[PDB]
Amino acid sequence: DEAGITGTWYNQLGSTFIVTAGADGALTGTYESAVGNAESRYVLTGRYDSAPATDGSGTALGWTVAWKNNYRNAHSATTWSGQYVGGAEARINTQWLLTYGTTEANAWMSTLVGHDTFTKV
Amino acid sequence: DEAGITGTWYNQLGSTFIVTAGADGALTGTYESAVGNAESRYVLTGRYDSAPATDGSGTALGWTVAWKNNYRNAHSATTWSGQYVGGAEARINTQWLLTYGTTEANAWMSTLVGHDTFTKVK
Amino acid sequence: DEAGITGTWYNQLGSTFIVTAGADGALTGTYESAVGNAESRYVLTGRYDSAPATDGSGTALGWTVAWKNNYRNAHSATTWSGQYVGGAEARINTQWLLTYGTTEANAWMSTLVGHDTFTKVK
Amino acid sequence: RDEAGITGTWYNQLGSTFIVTAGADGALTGTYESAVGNAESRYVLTGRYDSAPATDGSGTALGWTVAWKNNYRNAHSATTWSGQYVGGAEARINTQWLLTYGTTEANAWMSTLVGHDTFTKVK
Ligand SMILES: Cc1ccc(CNCCNC(=O)CCCC[C@@H]2SC[C@@H]3NC(=O)N[C@@H]32)nc1
Ligand SMILES: Cc1ccc(CNCCNC(=O)CCCC[C@@H]2SC[C@@H]3NC(=O)N[C@@H]32)nc1
Ligand SMILES: Cc1ccc(CNCCNC(=O)CCCC[C@@H]2SC[C@@H]3NC(=O)N[C@@H]32)nc1
Ligand SMILES: Cc1ccc(CNCCNC(=O)CCCC[C@@H]2SC[C@@H]3NC(=O)N[C@@H]32)nc1
Ligand SMILES: [Br-]
Ligand SMILES: [Br-]
Ligand SMILES: [Br-]
Ligand SMILES: [Br-]
Ligand SMILES: [Mn+2]
Ligand SMILES: [Mn+2]
Ligand SMILES: [Mn+2]
Ligand SMILES: [Mn+2]
Repeated sequence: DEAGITGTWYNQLGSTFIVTAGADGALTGTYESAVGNAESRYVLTGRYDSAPATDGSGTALGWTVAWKNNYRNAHSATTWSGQYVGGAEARINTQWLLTYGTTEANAWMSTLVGHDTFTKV
Repeated sequence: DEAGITGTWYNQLGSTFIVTAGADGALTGTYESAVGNAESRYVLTGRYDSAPATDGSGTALGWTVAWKNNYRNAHSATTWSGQYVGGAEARINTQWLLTYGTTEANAWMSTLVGHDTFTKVK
Repeated sequence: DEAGITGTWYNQLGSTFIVTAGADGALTGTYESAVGNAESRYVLTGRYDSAPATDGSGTALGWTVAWKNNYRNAHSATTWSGQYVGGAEARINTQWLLTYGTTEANAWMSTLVGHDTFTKVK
Repeated sequence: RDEAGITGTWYNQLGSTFIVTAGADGALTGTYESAVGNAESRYVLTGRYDSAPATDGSGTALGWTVAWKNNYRNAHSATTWSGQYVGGAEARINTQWLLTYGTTEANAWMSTLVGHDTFTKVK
């Protein structure tokens, strides 16, 4: 929940996910990608389920980064959808979609799909 | 495209997407799904490219809904990733990922994928 | 069903899907893409549910194309996963994944996602 | 080039068993046994791979499909995997997959699951 999700996370690519979870389900923070058309930190915002099920399952969440900041614009956005899994070694397991702006002729090739797993080390 | 994106949108399922695009690149609003384990409106937040290319390319954006509100909690979240296409028939074309909370044994089946197209036509 | 799926199908991009459905679940045929790094016809192979439910549901199916023929090699492959929906205007509704060969450091950007709907027209 | 490398018996992180033969000009044929889901024993699979991959260290593109009907069960669904075979000291197949099951048109929006499987020859 709030304290478990709040903090600094790293995925398998070395990217840095700094996030604050609110009591009301909000996610806010910054994202630093180690790959792609990206430099420094980007704003992120998202939502999480603030009252998850009581059977040991994960906590559903998602967030968005638009890849524009003061240093670069990649004309694109990524959303991550996944679940937070608490425990001795907490994890956030996600799938993501990255859309970049295209003409309509090229819309068919506008979206990349992948998967990221975040840990606290 | 603050003026363009801001407003009330409907997808091909009849779901209602009410959104304000702010100066900073923020999207805020509410989502009401016509389908699924959902009732009434849900908070949404997201981001968009506030300085898109002017060469006919769409405007990249995305947003998230956690499916908990005052009526129901479906223990799930959807993110939409897409682009806004201006013109006489403005459109937001998206693909989405819906994840629901699972045990680790069942996490292989935790995520649905699909696509929604939105217009301002009621 | 066999005769339902067998034939020539077109998607919203203008691509041509020529398929034969065998009695025990086989799909074989050729694909011609109207877009991308492709020219002429490519071999496809797939599988479909040869005993679908008779409760109004679609018929699940999928197929793969590797983008190599005698004209060209694009070092990539696409898989389509969807369902055949019968009736007056038959349709095949799919989502697809296109993976191209990358180095391990670039594997994160290796796979595109999209959706194609096939009908008998165009 | 990767004909012999791809050919063999593979396992993913769920414990599923992927037995495949790669033909010299791009065909994949074999069987798939899922450790999870509405599945029992082996299912037929067919697919394609790039039989002439690029040189500068790129992986080899491939994909395959399983329809989840065999002599034991019919789950009225199909999965496609799309990914890359990577060589090296320990060969791996990294995939993303789409599982579609038959629905009514009213429910077509919830018809497709997405996930990812990584295969190796160990276990
Ligand atoms: C022909 C053609 C034309 C245009 C493009 C755009 N190409 C995408 C550009 N936009 C970025 O590169 C933004 C950074 C994304 C980083 C991802 S986000 C998901 C994953 N997880 C991480 O931590 N980093 C990665 N392509 C091909
Ligand atoms: C075996 C199994 C177990 C659990 C579930 C949960 N099943 C998802 C539950 N959560 C919802 O049902 C929330 C509403 C989502 C509405 C979607 S969001 C994307 C699309 N676009 C729209 O406008 N509405 C739809 N399943 C299968
Ligand atoms: C930055 C970067 C680097 C490398 C690549 C390679 N990229 C390989 C492209 N490989 C092809 O272009 C083959 C044809 C696929 C056509 C698709 S298949 C799915 C959809 N549906 C249709 O009918 N046609 C389309 N890219 C971007
Ligand atoms: C709400 C709702 C309604 C209907 C269904 C049907 N649900 C389709 C079931 N069809 C199977 O269960 C076949 C086995 C799939 C195994 C997968 S294939 C991809 C992954 N990788 C592996 O090795 N095994 C797994 N659901 C939810
Ligand atoms: Br790029
Ligand atoms: Br549900
Ligand atoms: Br390309
Ligand atoms: Br099932
Ligand atoms: Mn490409
Ligand atoms: Mn299922
Ligand atoms: Mn790219
Ligand atoms: Mn569901």
